[PDB]
Amino acid sequence: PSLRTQPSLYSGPFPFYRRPSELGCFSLDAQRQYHGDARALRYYSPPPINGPGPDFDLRDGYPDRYQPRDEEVQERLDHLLRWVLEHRNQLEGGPGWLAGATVTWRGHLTKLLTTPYERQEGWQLAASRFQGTLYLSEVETPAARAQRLARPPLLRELMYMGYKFEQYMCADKPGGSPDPSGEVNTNVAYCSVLRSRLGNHPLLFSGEVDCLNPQAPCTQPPSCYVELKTSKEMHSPGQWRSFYRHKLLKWWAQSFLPGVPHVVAGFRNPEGFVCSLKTFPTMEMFENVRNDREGWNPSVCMNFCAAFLSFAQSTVVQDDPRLVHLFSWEPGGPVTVSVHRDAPYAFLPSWYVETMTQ
RNA sequence: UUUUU
Ligand SMILES: O=c1ccn([C@@H]2O[C@H](COP(=O)(O)O)[C@@H](OP(=O)(O)O)[C@H]2O)c(=O)[nH]1
Ligand SMILES: [Mg+2]
Ligand SMILES: [Mg+2]
Repeated sequence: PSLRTQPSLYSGPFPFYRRPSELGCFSLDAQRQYHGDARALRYYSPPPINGPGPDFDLRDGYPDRYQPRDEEVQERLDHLLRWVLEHRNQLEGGPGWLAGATVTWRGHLTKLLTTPYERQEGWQLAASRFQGTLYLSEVETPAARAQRLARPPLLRELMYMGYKFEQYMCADKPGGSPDPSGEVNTNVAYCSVLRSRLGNHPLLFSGEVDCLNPQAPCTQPPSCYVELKTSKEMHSPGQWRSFYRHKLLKWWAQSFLPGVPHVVAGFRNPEGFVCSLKTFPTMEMFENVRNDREGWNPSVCMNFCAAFLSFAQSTVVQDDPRLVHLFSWEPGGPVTVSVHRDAPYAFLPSWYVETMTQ
């Protein structure tokens, strides 16, 4: 019992994907404490129209003004579960809607979408059915853990630079001004909780959002959100082509799901400065590879994801929060399944299970 | 968040 991942198997018509609706949000503060509000939301604030072009020093503050979240702490779905617990009787869709849904992080769905084309990094997804609801929580693979622990100094800095770029592009208040003199604390995060549906699979998922754009004529989330990104400066048509085929696929896969309409990219030079900005509308990303023999196709991404959801739902028959069906995948092969009980794979906490049961 | 496919 396995699931194949080749694009050729999923090249059919684009499947049904419900326009995402924001059900709520939550913020994690500097101490990684949960708050059921939008206190962590920042606002899009690009360089003044009449001022000089951007010249953001992404290395500024590294590492003295860097407070990185502890990656050894595996939160899994915990924060999202707290939101669900605090909103279980306020969910739309009618009675039993949650019972037929699949709950997970936007990032987990993004990895599913890119699976047909990914050739370097594999993954593992733990699944448990509890009160009908199917929960999907990613598991760091042994290899990914090793790669993380062996993270090169350069990669460590590049990760900081991505967060630093946000600091140069966001203000704490609408129409306010960015403040690059502060600390980059990655425990801080604003998450949107959304409702959608792929095929006949209702979805409830949360995703971290970079900022809200006040200037945007459309003020209703998620349409008012913006995704920020950094990438190396490119000069040759060849570099741009590679960017379209590989990087854009991941940018599209991340922003399409939550309904974030724009991705603003900061291109950094070898010295670590962002001296150029470009906006990539999510719904136009595919245009760059539509007639490309080596490009990606959104339909393949979504059809595979729908296929995996069907596969997971049919495989996880037993309603038991202590039972886990681990779905494993490595480039070059199909998605396989193994069954496990309790620690270490079980991920639904007793505080959630006991409350939902009572 | 980021390097690469
Ligand atoms: O990128 C891929 C590549 C392969 N597969 C699968 O790996 C299994 C063994 O084929 P092989 O690659 O020759 O080792 C086959 O499924 P099978 O066991 O025959 O149903 C391929 O379809 C897949 O799902 N994605
Ligand atoms: Mg983000
Ligand atoms: Mg971003």
